[PDB]
Amino acid sequence: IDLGRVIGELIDHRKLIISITSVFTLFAILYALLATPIYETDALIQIEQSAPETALLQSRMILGKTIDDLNLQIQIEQKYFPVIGRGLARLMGEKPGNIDITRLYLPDSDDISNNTPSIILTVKDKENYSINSDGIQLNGVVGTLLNEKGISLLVNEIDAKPGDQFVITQLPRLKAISDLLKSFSVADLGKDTGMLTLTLTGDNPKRISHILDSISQNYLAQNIAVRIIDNAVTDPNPVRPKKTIIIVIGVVLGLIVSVVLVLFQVFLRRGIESPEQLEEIGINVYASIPISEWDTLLAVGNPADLAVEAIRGLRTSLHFAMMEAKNNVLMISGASPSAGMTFISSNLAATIAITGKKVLFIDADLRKGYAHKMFGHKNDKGLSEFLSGQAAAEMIIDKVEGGGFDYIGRGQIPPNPAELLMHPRFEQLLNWASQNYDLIIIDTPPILAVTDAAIIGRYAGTCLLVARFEKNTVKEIDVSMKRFEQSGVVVKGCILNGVVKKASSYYRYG
Amino acid sequence: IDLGRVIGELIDHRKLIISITSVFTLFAILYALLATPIYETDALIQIEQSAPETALLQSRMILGKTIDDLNLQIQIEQKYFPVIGRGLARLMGEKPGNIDITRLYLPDSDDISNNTPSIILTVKDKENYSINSDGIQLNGVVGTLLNEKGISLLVNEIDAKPGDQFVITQLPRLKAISDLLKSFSVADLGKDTGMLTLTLTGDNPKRISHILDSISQNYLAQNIAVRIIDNAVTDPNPVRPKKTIIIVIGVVLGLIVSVVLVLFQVFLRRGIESPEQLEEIGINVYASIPISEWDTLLAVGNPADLAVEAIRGLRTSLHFAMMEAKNNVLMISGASPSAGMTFISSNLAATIAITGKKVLFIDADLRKGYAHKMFGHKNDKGLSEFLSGQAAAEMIIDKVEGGGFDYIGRGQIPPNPAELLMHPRFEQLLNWASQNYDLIIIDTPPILAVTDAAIIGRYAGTCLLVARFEKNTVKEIDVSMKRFEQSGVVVKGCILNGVVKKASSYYRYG
Amino acid sequence: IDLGRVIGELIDHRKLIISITSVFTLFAILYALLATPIYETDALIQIEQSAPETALLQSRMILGKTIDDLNLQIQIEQKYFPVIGRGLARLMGEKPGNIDITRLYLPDSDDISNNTPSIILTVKDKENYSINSDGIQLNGVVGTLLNEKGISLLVNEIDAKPGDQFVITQLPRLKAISDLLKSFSVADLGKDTGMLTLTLTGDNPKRISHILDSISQNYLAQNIAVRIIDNAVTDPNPVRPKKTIIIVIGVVLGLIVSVVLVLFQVFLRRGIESPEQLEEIGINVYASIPISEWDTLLAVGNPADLAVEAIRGLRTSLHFAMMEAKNNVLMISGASPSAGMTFISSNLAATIAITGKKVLFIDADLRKGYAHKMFGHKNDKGLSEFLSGQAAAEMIIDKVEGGGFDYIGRGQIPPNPAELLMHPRFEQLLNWASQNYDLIIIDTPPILAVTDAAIIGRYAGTCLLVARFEKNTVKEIDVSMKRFEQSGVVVKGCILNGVVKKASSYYRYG
Repeated sequence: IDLGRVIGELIDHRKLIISITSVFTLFAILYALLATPIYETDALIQIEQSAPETALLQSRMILGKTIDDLNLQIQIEQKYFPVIGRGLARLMGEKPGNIDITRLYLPDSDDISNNTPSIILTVKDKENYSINSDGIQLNGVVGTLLNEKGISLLVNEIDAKPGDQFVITQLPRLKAISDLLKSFSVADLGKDTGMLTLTLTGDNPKRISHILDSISQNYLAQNIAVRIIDNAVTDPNPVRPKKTIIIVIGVVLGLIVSVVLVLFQVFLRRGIESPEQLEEIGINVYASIPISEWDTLLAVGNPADLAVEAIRGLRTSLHFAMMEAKNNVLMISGASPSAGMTFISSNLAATIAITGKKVLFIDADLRKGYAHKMFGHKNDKGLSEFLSGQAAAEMIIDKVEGGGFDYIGRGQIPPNPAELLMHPRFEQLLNWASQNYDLIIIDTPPILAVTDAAIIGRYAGTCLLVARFEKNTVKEIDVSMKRFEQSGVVVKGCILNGVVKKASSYYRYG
Repeated sequence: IDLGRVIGELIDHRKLIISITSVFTLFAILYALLATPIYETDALIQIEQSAPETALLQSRMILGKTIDDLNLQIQIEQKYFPVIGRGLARLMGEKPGNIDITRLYLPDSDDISNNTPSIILTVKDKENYSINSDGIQLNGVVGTLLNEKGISLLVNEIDAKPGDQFVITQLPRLKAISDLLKSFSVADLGKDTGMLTLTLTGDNPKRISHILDSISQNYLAQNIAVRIIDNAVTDPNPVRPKKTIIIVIGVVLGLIVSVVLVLFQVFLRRGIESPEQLEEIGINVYASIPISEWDTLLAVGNPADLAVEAIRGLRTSLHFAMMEAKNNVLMISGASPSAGMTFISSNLAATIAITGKKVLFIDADLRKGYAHKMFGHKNDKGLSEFLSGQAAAEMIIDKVEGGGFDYIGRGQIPPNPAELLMHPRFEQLLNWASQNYDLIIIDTPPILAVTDAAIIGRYAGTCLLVARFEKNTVKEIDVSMKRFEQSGVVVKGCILNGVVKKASSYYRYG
Repeated sequence: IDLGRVIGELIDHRKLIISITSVFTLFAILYALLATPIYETDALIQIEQSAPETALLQSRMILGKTIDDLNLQIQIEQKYFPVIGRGLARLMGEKPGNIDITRLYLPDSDDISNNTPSIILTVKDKENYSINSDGIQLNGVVGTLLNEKGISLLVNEIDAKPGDQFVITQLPRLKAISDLLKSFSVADLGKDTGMLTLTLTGDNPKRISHILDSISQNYLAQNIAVRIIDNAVTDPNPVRPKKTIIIVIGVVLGLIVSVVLVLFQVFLRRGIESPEQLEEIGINVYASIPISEWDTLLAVGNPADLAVEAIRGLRTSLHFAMMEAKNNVLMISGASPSAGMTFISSNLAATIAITGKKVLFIDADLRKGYAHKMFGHKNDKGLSEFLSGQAAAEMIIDKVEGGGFDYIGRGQIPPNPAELLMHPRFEQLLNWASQNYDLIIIDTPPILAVTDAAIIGRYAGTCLLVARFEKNTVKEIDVSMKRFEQSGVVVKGCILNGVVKKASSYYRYG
């Protein structure tokens, strides 16, 4: 978790980190390029206090007069069915539509919820056009006033592009004041000077300057019953969205979520990470088999594979460690199903067979052993058919043609695995084989699941646990070795398995 | 209690956590959707100080005149018998009722407690109607004034919906002023400017604007004997309830009570939680039997059950641990009643019997032993009938047909259990059985209750305590082993029992 | 990492440090000498408050009048195709071009994006000239007004130098105000005094004084409908760029990036740095061979080389350490490929051969051994052809003519290296050679890659690891020695190799 570990794991996770940071920055870029620009216009008003005037300009007396003058309760919006149609239309350089209605009158439905009745205008050409309110499309012309079904609408100088849609809202006068007041702002910048820096912000730049001029002139005429130094002009540079600030916030947010998520995943996993985690508990790791990219045995399929090199390292370390053992029986038990126990056992048997010693591979996993499904098999007369007494030692032994070693499958699943393994025929078999073979690899179920491994390991000189690299935890290995000790079985050490090529010391040589 | 433990237990308790948080958020949602909306109207008053004026507007001179003008001491409320009828009626979109009374006069009961006499109006149609005060329903019509029994009520423009009920309260003028003053508010926003931002809040939006206009105009006319810039208009967005703030508070409160309650339950329980709690005290846990979902023996009913796999693990660990013991008698004692002692003893006997050794199961719980109620029994001539000398060793031994092992029940409850067990016939029985059987499992009462276990364990080579997973505490096990030591009995170890499948290492295999 | 280490490594890295600091300071110098100078002019205005006046001077009423007077919306720039052409032109002492246009009128394209239509003027002589807008070059003369294609341009007193290019921009009046306002500044310096210290900054010094005089006089005439104490004069010393501040910032930035980068590289490397790093772990370093600057053996090519002196030191230390060893076989294994293992083994063999003892050099790296590619070879009948049984001990031994020692190459690459080395012929060979030779140096692959070294080291009395100086890490050496221990091989110590002459204690003597 230290800085060195941090940088190593971040480079290991660099794909995820850059992916999520880049996707957030892409969202930031698309938003900052599609967010409608907001322009700001400013005016300067001169008086000879000004504390009241901040509150008279923003009063519904002054603003409401501007709505009554510019007809700001008639709202016009170019229709884009997507949420980003307007932005993309601007990006393509398309001129945005605009029309002028000097007199609009909806049927005054003005319901409690839909107090803002909405109609859609369909432009057909530069002169004639139609409106769809709820289906009845009334064709009209600029100039002449259409008065049908309570629709009194007079549009003039309609825009050029045909086929466009304009949503029209006759929103209430109070709303048309409140939104203006929200977009409007006053300040003093002298704290006693007559200087008032009126600011109004909106999307339509030519419209906001007109609105602010109207506000200033209405305030002037009202105060007559004050000097407008310079009328309102719009700054051509939009003030929102702030493109630079958005993007850097996108980057910082992407990196911060990346860091929190990578630390979350680091504190998520609990499996083994290195042989030294087991060796701290006092467990001799005899090999760290790296994960092989690759039905035949890997030891005879691709003998030059790194996993087979690690298994040969295991063969030599076992050959040293298994001398002085009471007999030549080696019991390999996986710390869990899906620990790679039969992989390791079968290939270790093959690599010891090519050496030239006689190897017997007993699959004493009577519960879900499948070595017969992987070596090519005579399924009749396996191990369970022998412990049940209905077979002899010779009809159960086979020959793996590839690996070059003898093999005893489980046979049929018995209903009483543990009760079968306790039968004295099993020690008979082992005593016979240990005379007629050089090494016997017995392959047993876990010990955290059943007790079979602890029955078999009574007659085995060497017992080894197999742990998958990041699947099994240290707790499982420790509990398994303690449970083996309770039953009088000494687990010599562990075979850590399926270690990633990032963490394996093995590399291709030759 | 660490963060890892915290998250693990919260996911374990996620059902309760999400249930209570969701129910609080549901209460918050129903409240925020049923709480009557409160609208706010604002007006702006201009003067040329204003410190006194904050206190003249809110004076009973100005307000009381508005009550006298708008008849605000006549209260009208649509009747909803539930506490949430009004909210649900609004939610269904129903128009809320309202009527107008320009002249109301109750009989002026005006008692000390009920100084606000209440009557209920029953609307029958758009023109005629009736009132029930205390039973006498007087039928009346809008327009004409009904004057009966001191009821002078003139209602006009009664609402549309028939059959509704309106509770009418002629609350006192002082109350009609005090509530208005509570809902009314003034400020200055310039600290010297003539700007007064009058605000009045209420549920009826069209009514509060009228009230605030009346207040402003009364203040104007009074000050004549000041300028109203813009009259009162109501903001259509209700200011209360604050729906968003309520919901987030509901979520935060649900989570905080969830955390405090889960920590409370964590600090509530004191039972055993893991074998390592016992192993810290120096107690050898020989098995952790997981809780079986499942009258016959589980070892013969469902031999593939996980609990029977754990008992076979116990069988092998005992077989190793019981060699070198002075005799083949195993004494199993529960740390408490309801520790699963007879479950474990019976199934361990069955699993050792299927192996092929001769097992005698003695139920030396002479107080409330019920193995005979569970194996199928000849209740005559049990253990107590033998210690009393009125039976021989042969008429007391039985055969469990399922388990395949011999069995000795307690027989009849004696009046002197401990005094019976001390009789030298019991050691005679054990010395005989230990010659004619391979394993003898004696099943004894607790030691924190009686002394029988410490009498029996004098003749037992191996003694084992059985602790239920979260029922028995570590204190009970420690006190039991110390009390066994005082009596010269060595408790070899413990059998932790009924461990939950969340905490058991056993899993199904095959 | 301590101050002594810091200074030592900085002097070691002084080339990089001074290189990067000098390149940043060179960039700073070129920028500070090419950044266009910015002059500042100041004026003093006297009034009898002045808080409003700070905001009237900077108002678009006053500034816009100055643009309308001096035609500041007509922008003129001498064209330099590089980004630094203007700076270099000034540095060469060239007079900068300038022309005067009293009336300019572009075709008023004024598009949404290109609202600032740009044209380029091509001066041909002191009187006549031409303009290229988008290709159509219209020839014109100073004085007379050319009016073609909507181009109304009247330039007069055009500059001297022919062939120059002037980019002309009729930028909008609002932009011509906003840039001026950005460059303009007012202050009071008395906080109540009428003193206003107007400051205007720009590149053209004669132009900014004229602009500030125009601003002051326009403000004066406006306030008539205030006293200009001293008109605007430009300080001849440019105020930007601040040459001294830039250079010192360049130096400080260069040194700070140098420090952070050298510390980054220090915390980057993880290889061995000294023999004491290995000796801390308990590893006997027997030699530290320094890196030799130099196909024949270095021990016979340049016997006076420092690396050969270090190998003779290794020869004596080995001679002492290898007495009492079980046999005269020395196994040298590199901790990694590219550790210099065959370099060290071959030269140690040569230096022991010149002494006069019989040396056999066995190249038991059957995977990628190349001693035969370096001694001159008969490639037939190597080691692998002997273990396969298809050669005898005599046809595999050779004579290195230079080194003076016998030699056994690997031969052909076998498909089963480890399986070959396990054949009992290898111990036959060693037992024979250890009788017919004084020292046998067996050269083996790594142990972190294959298991061959641990097979060979079973029959070797002394085993030595070879670590490259900064390539191999301490972790590799420790893991290699532990993996050798697992297989029953005792690694006597290490030979640290390729140590830099900065860190080697060896020096030329004689």
